[PDB]
Amino acid sequence: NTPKDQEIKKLVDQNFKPLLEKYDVPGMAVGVIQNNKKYEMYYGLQSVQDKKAVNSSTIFELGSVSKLFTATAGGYAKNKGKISFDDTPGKYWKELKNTPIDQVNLLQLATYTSGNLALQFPDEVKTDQQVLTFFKDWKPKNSIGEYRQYSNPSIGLFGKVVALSMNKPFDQVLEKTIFPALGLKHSYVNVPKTQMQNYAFGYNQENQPIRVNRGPLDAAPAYGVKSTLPDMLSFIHANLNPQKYPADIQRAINETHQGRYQVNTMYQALGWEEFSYPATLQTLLDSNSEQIVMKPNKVTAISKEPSVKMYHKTGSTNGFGTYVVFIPKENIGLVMLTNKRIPNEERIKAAYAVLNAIKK
Ligand SMILES: *[B@@]([O])(OP([O])([O])=O)[C]([C][C])[N]S(=O)(=O)[C]C1=[C][C]=[C]C(C([O])=O)=[C]1
Repeated sequence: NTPKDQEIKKLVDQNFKPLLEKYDVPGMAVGVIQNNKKYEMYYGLQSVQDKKAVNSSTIFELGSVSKLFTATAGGYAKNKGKISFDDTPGKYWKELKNTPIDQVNLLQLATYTSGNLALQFPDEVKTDQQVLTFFKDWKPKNSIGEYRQYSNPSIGLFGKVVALSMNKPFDQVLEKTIFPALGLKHSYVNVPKTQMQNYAFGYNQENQPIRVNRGPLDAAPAYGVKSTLPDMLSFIHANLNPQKYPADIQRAINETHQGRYQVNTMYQALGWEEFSYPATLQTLLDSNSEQIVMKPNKVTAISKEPSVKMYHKTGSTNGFGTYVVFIPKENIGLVMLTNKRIPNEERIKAAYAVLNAIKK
């Protein structure tokens, strides 16, 4: 009939390719891994003005999908005995001792339940001293641990503490320890001059070329990672097959898969969002609703510990969109990278359509 690689390509053409015209997206990379076979599909241009095609070397900004690597780094440090998730940040960043934030433990930072951390650092918070001041001036609002409010400073502080516990800067933790352990060869916190020719332009909603100029250094654990489609497929492979990796990074990956609490049908793991599988489309869309992403929500203890589960994460920057999803017992995952934002719901819907139509 039709070879499997062509069937997958046809499904990506049917569900992802129309998004390029619908949202005026210059370039897109979509990868599927099924049963340890990788399928890569590249569309469009990484630079419109250079007429340079998206390809396996194209580097994209991951946005909030960066939090998955921070989560993995925390799991690595935990299982090396360098941190406990019950520790507080003042144990490692001593200037935070005797401050309100030092009542919040590392797990609560990593899963957004400190009770009073907003979505972004304030624009004025740019230097290391302003970040220290920001956290020193933090006072609790809600009871610690009771409410989830998605927050880049929350996981930024987590990543900074993880890096302190390993005695290296966070960029070095990823680029010298975690990325190599996962087998990634073109993933970066700082893209080197030798790779600039492969770093896609991002494109804003007027289709003007832009790129993340970021904020403070301690925001990098929240959204500072750049990667290629092959590298993100390797990362999905690692999450699908942790048993194939050395003990330290295997235990780190498994740590990121552990659900910690629920908000309705979402399980909050470390970095990853987790769902009982099969998941309804609406369950996956609800995880990205304004109510969940933008408002505080009371957390509840896990009741059903799902045996059969799936995980996903969206990420965006001003000029890039990302979506990653994987389903362990179906041995399958998908990554989408674009150099223009498109609505999260469209990313989720298109991936749902593809993954559910691929023949087992
Ligand atoms: B993350 O990407 O978002 P989700 O909703 O998990 O998909 C993150 C959190 C909202 N998005 S962000 O705050 O917009 C990342 C960001 C922050 C500051 C500056 C920039 C940029 O592009 O310059 C991006």
